[PDB]
Amino acid sequence: MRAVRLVEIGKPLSLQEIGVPKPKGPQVLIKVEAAGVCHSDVHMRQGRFGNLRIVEDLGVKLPVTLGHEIAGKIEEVGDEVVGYSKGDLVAVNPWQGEGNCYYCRIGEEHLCDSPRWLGINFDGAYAEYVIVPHYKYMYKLRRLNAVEAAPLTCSGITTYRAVRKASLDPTKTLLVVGAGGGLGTMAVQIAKAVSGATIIGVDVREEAVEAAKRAGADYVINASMQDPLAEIRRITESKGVDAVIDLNYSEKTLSVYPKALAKQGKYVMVGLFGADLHYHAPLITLSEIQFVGSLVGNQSDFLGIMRLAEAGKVKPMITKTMKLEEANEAIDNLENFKAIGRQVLIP
Amino acid sequence: MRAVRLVEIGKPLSLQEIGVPKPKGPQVLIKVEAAGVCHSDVHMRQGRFGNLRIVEDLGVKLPVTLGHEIAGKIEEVGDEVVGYSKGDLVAVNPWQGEGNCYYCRIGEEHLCDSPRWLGINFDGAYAEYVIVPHYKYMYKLRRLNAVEAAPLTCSGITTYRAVRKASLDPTKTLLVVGAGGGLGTMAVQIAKAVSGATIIGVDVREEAVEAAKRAGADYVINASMQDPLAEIRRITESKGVDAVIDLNYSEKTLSVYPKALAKQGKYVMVGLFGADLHYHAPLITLSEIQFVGSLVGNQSDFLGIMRLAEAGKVKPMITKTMKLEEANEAIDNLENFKAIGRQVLIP
Amino acid sequence: MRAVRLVEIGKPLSLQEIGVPKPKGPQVLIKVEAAGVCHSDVHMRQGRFGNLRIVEDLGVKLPVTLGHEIAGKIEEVGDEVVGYSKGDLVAVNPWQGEGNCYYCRIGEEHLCDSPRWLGINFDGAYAEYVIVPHYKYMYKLRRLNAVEAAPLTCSGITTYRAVRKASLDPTKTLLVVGAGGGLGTMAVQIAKAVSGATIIGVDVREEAVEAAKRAGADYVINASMQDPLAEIRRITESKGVDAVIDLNYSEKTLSVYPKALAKQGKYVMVGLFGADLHYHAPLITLSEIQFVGSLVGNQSDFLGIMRLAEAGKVKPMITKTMKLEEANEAIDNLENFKAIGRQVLIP
Amino acid sequence: MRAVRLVEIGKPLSLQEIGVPKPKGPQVLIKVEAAGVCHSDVHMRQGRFGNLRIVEDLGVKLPVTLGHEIAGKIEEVGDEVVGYSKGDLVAVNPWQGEGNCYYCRIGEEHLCDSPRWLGINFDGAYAEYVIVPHYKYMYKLRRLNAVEAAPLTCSGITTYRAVRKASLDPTKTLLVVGAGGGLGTMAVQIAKAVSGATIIGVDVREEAVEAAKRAGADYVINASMQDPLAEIRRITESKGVDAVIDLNYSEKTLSVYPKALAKQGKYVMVGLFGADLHYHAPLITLSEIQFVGSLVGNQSDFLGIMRLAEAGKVKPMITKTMKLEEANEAIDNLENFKAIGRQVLIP
Ligand SMILES: [Zn+2]
Ligand SMILES: [Zn+2]
Ligand SMILES: [Zn+2]
Ligand SMILES: [Zn+2]
Ligand SMILES: [Zn+2]
Ligand SMILES: [Zn+2]
Ligand SMILES: [Zn+2]
Ligand SMILES: [Zn+2]
Repeated sequence: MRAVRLVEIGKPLSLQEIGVPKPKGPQVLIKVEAAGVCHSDVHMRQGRFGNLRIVEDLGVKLPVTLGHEIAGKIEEVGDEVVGYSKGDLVAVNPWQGEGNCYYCRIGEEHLCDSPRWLGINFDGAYAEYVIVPHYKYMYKLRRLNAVEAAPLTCSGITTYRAVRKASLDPTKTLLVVGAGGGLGTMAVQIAKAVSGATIIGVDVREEAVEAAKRAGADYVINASMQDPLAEIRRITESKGVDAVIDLNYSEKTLSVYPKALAKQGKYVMVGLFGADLHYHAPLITLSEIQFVGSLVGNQSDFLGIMRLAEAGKVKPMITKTMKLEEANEAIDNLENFKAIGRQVLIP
Repeated sequence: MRAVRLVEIGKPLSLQEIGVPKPKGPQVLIKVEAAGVCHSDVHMRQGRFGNLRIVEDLGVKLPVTLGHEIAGKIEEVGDEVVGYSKGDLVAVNPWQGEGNCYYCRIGEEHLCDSPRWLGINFDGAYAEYVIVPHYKYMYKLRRLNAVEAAPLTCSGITTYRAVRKASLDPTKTLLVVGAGGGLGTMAVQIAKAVSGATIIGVDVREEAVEAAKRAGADYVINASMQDPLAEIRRITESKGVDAVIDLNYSEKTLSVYPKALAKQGKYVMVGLFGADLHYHAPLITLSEIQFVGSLVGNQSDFLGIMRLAEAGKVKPMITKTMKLEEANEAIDNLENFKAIGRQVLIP
Repeated sequence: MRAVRLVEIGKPLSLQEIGVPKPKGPQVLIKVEAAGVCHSDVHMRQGRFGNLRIVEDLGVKLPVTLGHEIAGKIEEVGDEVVGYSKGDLVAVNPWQGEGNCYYCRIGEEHLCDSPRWLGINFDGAYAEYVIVPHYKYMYKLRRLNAVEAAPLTCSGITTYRAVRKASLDPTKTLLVVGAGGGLGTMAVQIAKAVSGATIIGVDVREEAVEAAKRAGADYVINASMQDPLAEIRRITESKGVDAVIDLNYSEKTLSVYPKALAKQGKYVMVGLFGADLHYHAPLITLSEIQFVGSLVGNQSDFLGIMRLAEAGKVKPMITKTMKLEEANEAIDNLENFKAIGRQVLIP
Repeated sequence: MRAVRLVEIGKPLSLQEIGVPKPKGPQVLIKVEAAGVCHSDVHMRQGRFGNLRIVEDLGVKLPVTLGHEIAGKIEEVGDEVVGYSKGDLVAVNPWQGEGNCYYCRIGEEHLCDSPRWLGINFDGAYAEYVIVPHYKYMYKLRRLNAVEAAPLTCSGITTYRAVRKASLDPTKTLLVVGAGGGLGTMAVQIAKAVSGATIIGVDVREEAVEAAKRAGADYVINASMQDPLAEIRRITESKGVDAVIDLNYSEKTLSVYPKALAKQGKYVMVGLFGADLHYHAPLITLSEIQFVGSLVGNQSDFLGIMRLAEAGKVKPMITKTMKLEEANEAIDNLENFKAIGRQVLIP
């Protein structure tokens, strides 16, 4: 099969012809129909995963096949696989744990001490076939097709968990920074579909602000025009928001929006963008605010988002299909910020 | 009656002879038997409450009578008071709310938009009598005497809530910074009495380290000798602690102990000590750690700690009784760090 | 003013001309614009409140003015009232606590040891004016008018809390029994607006089944035609529902629907309909199911539902306005089951 | 190896000489050093597991080797096993799931749709060796020896989870029925070690009542002498208990103790004893009480109890060691109620 792999750090990804794995035990072999590409892949091609080294820190034995956003048809199964048949359309949770550690025993597999992340330190979906270590990490698609589901295994589960960490309910108000972007609109849809909270979205361009409203935001704010903090104080009547979800934060967002927090407000940070949180401790203690990290998600999170998307209660991202061979080009577009919607490869 | 009050910011507290209030409605009049003094009172005499102004920010109309740590005998009751009689020994929750705001409706009275904090922006226990706005904020003492209960209305409820915000359970490990101090040993006792978690205490002097163990710490660390972080990694087998409770933190503690955090670990900050939290955002997101503020506590917290202390399940602080007239002297001792145990005035 | 009151148990309610109360302290005087009537009022006119005696058990000193569903204009305020002015349109939470007991201290006011329930053991809204003990129990209306808000202080807060006790999330499925009735459709709307869960509604007539779907049910079942349990097993693929909310249950519902429960499923019982729960203990233990009671709700619940209704995220019940003088007639209609929608009196 | 197995329902267990399994993949082979026997084994020898049929309902292919309480030395490992070596002393969690179903994905493995329960529908510890499907279900012993740990894999995890379902905290009071028995004292120790709640134990004989106090109960009640309900009302000052944990309940306990429940109280039912819960629905709704089932527990529960026992924070049951050959005799003793403490076989 064809495979686009990270052969040498720095250089561009290399197309190779390698053997097709034979699944044993609980393993499943998927014929890839959709392989999502996100900004994470820019870092990956560099050797890092958010200021790390898939090589030094995550023990990768180059080359590895990228592609952590996976959907496709079951091609073959090991003899321990139960509940799935050749031909089933499935999406795959790539954030897998080994089972024995603390995080795996308490149901936080994605935080496993020895992660098995498909597309990051295990061969991924940038190929005609990919091996799924255990069939339990799959979800049968009935409403969505591969292209629509694949991005959900990453952006879907990520914003789903962030909304959860926002501890929302009908009595609260949520601020989504960058609400007009791909991640942002996903967050808005998920918040509206599951919390009942009042949703405020803020973005910089007009199209974005428009998109956030379409996604279901109760209030939208163009930071280019009005003062975000002033508008939030107006809308919340000076209380502030009970939660902020800052998707792919920056030095900017982190220096601004924490000021919008209401007492007991939670500032949920997502993404690996290199920035530092500077903040006056006494402020944190007086207001009982909280800064909380969030990355990808667990089996429960995956189950939840897939259930929402298959229910139609949440809508597929704007995607742009491309060829397996255009992998580098797709990553370049993200590295240059010229990417249309979510780019998905079709082997 | 005699009252020691904050007449003029900066100057020392002034002894005055003023009228004894007559309780109406749900109000209760207490004859003060114990008036605790804590570092908070140092700031108070300065006009601030953790980088604030009881004058400008908290609307105080000087003079105010200090004393937010209150225990005593019921002297008289308004005609709406139910369930308490003249002569009852009670401790008092000073962190009162008005009832109508968000925080009051959700049971977080202490975070009320228009707080009624006895001893801070309402006359307190530095007097022979003090008025309690509503009888619901009291707890009848049966096992403890005034001197033993008074500190619990502040240090007791404060560490009780911090332990709660640490989200502990038997499968987790907790690090208490400054575990040998007054607050610190309180935290250790409360953690051991209610969480089942493994408790690690760290302090700087040997007596302190000894005190933390007596308080019930499973492990104690003298940071003066060994490397705290190395020892924690050993004890936790490299996982890190699931929670840190940093009582009266500093630039030091905040720059050191967050490194001991395990994934999903919570760093609970308490106290108003002027310092800033500097930390690399990507680290927060990868590890899903959380920085959480905590100040005083609510009716549930007060109820919980009082119930623990009256049960003997938690022990009274080391106290040092003094006279109402030695108020300034008592605050000076704290301002100079020469204070023995918790100083309590006895009008 | 005119007042329709319970003068003598058994007999019909009596119209009287009595004095208008003068609010003192935190009290508020409301000019009633909407006084809802629900089946609860049938029992009330009998002397009971769900197999009780407002007389013997709830200490009523007949006569009492009924009307626990209250909305109206502020006519006057005591001198302690803050944040509301003469003329404001408000809805009122009648399930008030005294403040001092366990339930009041932990934020469950409605379960207070010495309840102050307006319209049940305190004079209610069946009059031109009604006194609200404390202004904190109000919510300013901006979108809804009195008639639309009044029912929410009872059916709204009740189903809101039941949905909460159902512990729903996107990964779960909820069964609402009687989903076509007034309460039922309220439950469906609230579930859809705040949980993200898949919602299954079951009712007996076709109009009802239709109404449940309009309310937003994902699946509806006419028990008159198909087998409820078979259909649920189909829809849930044999798992069963994670929660059932049985509004105004009966011997029937209780003997049928608990069979639809999935493991760890919660059966939420609402209403005072006289029936007994019979069930095989071993079944409960093997499946870890739970039977949970729920009645009215607390300040947080009230806040949540009012916030949803004012947001439009939940819609007003079908109401039928009547005159204060038609009180008995309105209760008769419920006692005979000929009542149109929710009947609201307009003094 | 020797194995005592359920060859034919009804008849007594049969000693056989069968092959020793060879572990592959993540499997581990344990040399059994302790095989606990509990009342569950009485039902097992009958063909049922709490009104079921390991044959018809749980798909057993007789014969099966009993023994769901397992501790021992690692004899051999499959080539996928990580983190354990030949010779390690471990205890084993027998309540295993397959991974793919709802319950497995949300971290409730023990409620798996296709359970793998060692000693019940998979060969167990009544033998010289037993195969553990996956190494993640183990816990390395350092403080406890096999005999002390083995019972914890059942009675330990069971009461640990029940205490959890009791939702206790310092402000609450817990009633443990049968507090003097083996399970009962385990519950008391766990409650005291992890909740901070006031603990009331009730039992029938004096020795038992004495044992409950030793286990750490704050209050004990001999139902043979005093009226349980009267005493509870006294102790709780008429509030009632916030939770009851009824271990191996009966028609008796279920008809009595639910009356001790305080509002919002949880009645936690454990065990498969054949009885029905009869209770007046209106009572449940007015008081918001809850009836909750509980059986065994999950990986988190197992982790928690093992962590408590290895910490010494909870003490080993009173055990009585016997020989693998005395299996039937041991089950007979339980079937006749003449068993000393917890009987453990030593192959
Ligand atoms: Zn991605
Ligand atoms: Zn792991
Ligand atoms: Zn203090
Ligand atoms: Zn307030
Ligand atoms: Zn009503
Ligand atoms: Zn109360
Ligand atoms: Zn057992
Ligand atoms: Zn399963």
